Amino acid sequence: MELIRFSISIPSKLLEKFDQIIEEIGYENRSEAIRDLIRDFIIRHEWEVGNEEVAGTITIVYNHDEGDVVKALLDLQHEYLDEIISSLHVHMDEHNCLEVIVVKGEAKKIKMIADKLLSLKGVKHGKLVMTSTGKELV
Amino acid sequence: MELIRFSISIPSKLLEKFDQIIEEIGYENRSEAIRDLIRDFIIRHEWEVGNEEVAGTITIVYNHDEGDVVKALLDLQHEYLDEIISSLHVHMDEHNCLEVIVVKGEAKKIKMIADKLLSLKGVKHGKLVMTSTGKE
Amino acid sequence: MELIRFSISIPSKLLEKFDQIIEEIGYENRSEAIRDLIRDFIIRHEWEVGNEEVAGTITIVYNHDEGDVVKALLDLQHEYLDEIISSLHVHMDEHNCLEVIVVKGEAKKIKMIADKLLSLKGVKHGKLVMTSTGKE
Amino acid sequence: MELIRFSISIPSKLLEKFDQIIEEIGYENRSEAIRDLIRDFIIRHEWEVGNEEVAGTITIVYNHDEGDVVKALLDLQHEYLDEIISSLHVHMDEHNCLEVIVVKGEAKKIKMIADKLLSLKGVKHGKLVMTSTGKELV
Ligand SMILES: [Cl-]
Ligand SMILES: [Cl-]
Ligand code: NI
Ligand code: NI
Ligand code: NI
Ligand code: NI
Ligand code: NI
Ligand code: NI
Ligand code: NI
Ligand code: NI
Repeated sequence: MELIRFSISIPSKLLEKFDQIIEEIGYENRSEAIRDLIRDFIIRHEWEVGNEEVAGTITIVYNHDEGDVVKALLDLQHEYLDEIISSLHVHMDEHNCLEVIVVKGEAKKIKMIADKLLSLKGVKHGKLVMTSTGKELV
Repeated sequence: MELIRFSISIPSKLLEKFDQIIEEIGYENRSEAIRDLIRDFIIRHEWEVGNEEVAGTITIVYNHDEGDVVKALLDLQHEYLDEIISSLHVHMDEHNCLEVIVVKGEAKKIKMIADKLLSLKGVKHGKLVMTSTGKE
Repeated sequence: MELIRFSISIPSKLLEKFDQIIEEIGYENRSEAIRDLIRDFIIRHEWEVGNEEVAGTITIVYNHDEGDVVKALLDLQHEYLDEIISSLHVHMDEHNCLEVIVVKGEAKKIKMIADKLLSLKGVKHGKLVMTSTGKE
Repeated sequence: MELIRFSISIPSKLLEKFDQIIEEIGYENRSEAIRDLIRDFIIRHEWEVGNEEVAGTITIVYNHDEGDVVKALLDLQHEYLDEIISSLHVHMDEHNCLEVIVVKGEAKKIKMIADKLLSLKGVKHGKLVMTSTGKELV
């Protein structure tokens, strides 16, 4: 383990706004929030360049009674058995379901999976969260 | 004063990767990059959400052997039994875990809960996704 | 009359495996084996559970492309929004899915919900696990 | 596809009790219930003999604040990354958690995983459900 200490210069008003927000959010200090910003930045780069394994989640909301969205979702998901780990489903109301799919594999592959799922007519709301397996982060 | 200079300590491995990336992009120094990361952060955390009823997910990744993140995560979640429906956990490797927490409630409170979870010491990365179970 | 004779139709693949197994065990005929399966079934479905508050899981496996099991499962679950907390789904292969439904409520109603789910046409196999969140 | 029709003789009172129960449970008919009994019987055999892949779930309940059960559970689970697919956790009350772990792999391996998890002091209630991947059933 090795910690490297270095200095940086940030516009004073920008920094003031930052400190105000991170406190409200719940961060204990500025260094923790900035390290998080850097981890986030590195993860985004991981999804842009390379073939390294990444992980993500795809959250969707739909009316299971409308059209063939239910059958369409299953067929798409079963087409990617290697990338999709599992999914959590919550019955919102009589007709609406919330589903979150956990995926792990190559970035391009996962982005295509999200494109297919989210572009479904029956999917009303949806979002892909790009994160990490944590292996390459500390 | 226009600029405020201060120090920060970061594990070398993490700083190495950060330096490589910003060099490629064409950044002249670390302060420029971090300045941009901070501005984007503020912008994303300033958008208003309202207070309607929403359903969402909070995705997080962490090393379960780091500090007391595991205990902190559980205690924090058990305080909001009403908003937290369930959580899905995937063991990534010997140390890393990915967790997805499904929530439902007033947008204000949900945002607040997500903020606390994501800012917990030990959480490496995470994102909140809030949606209105209504029409597209 | 002591014995009642009747017929049943079964996919050949399934019957082949069943025959192999009962032959090994030393069963003299299919009626002996099925008789035992029926008796055990009755015994397991006669134990009383009460009506206290319980939390449980219903594990099921099915071919999502078979009949209307997928629609039936969803409709049935959406009728009990109060007892069903969430469900975890794992895609086993091109056709088979494993699902685990977490439930909470009065033992009587939970048992009834589990019975309906497990007896739905299309469900290949499944089990209910009911527990009292209390002390061991 | 080939359906084989055959006859069987069951003690009359046993059959009467069976028909009564399956109706109450929700089965449409006696043939469906019996085919389910046969599938269940074949799955049990799959967990006894062979090395064929099986699937199961381990449901447990514990007080996350008591002793080191939380840390113990994670360490055990992370020791079997290949067999454990994912887990669903529900916060029962201020202190009690319900967790269900989905596993897939070899029977002996999974039974040992359940032995370790269920034998934990902090685990108050628990049960392994032995089922199938569905691949070998119809
Ligand atoms: Cl300062
Ligand atoms: Cl008859
Ligand atoms: Ni299909
Ligand atoms: Ni639903
Ligand atoms: Ni606690
Ligand atoms: Ni884990
Ligand atoms: Ni419906
Ligand atoms: Ni599936
Ligand atoms: Ni550990
Ligand atoms: Ni809990």
